[PDB]
Amino acid sequence: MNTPEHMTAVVQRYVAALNAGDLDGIVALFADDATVEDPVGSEPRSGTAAIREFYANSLKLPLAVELTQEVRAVANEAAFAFTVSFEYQGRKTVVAPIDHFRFNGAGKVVSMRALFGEKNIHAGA
Amino acid sequence: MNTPEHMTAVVQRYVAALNAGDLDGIVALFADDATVEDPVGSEPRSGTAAIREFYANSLKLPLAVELTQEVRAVANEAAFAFTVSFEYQGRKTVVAPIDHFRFNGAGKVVSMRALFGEKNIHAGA
Repeated sequence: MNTPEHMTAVVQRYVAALNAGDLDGIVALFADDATVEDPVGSEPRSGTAAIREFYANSLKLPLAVELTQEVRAVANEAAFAFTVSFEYQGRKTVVAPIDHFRFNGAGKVVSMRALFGEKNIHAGA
Repeated sequence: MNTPEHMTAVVQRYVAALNAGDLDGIVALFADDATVEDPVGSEPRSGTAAIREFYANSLKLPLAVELTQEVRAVANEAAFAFTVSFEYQGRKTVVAPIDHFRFNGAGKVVSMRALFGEKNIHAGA
């Protein structure tokens, strides 16, 4: 029923790839017809095309994600929480959204939805 | 409407209702035909019968749930992380499951699901 090592490992490899800016790879990370939602209720994308479109418009910003908690892998599920370092307009900020990925088939992510709150961000300079 | 302020507040009320171990209350909190899906295993139950039945069989354990992180109120759904204090006759253990459920701004929860795991469990003396 999906392992935490494989799942979590995927999340890890994904994070790295993310910081690497590997869109193609990141895309290959999950299904090809999967649906990503970042942040939330902000028009979810579907298909390596969309997934890439978003992930791209996202990376568009020079940020650095890093784990500061852990991952919540369960029934073909993997809901982990990570931080996002980004600074703009002489204003630094660090978010801590939660990525919720659901694997299907056996270990293929076809659905990905994040969870970011207002108090999940910490501005500063 | 929909906000993290009201949503979170609701989450808080629920937790309290949880710790207090008030099925009648917790039940009166969310819908009456809602569906509970906690922790995991792909087996959600609908109705105050299955709901209460579970929440009861759960509370059956003298534990004390309490937040120790934050709440992620997004997508008309609150997704926070809390801990659960419980001892095993001489032993001690504390879990840190994630509560994620959807509802209408006001506490109109008709669907809820948690996400736990072994790593979420922290044994000890």
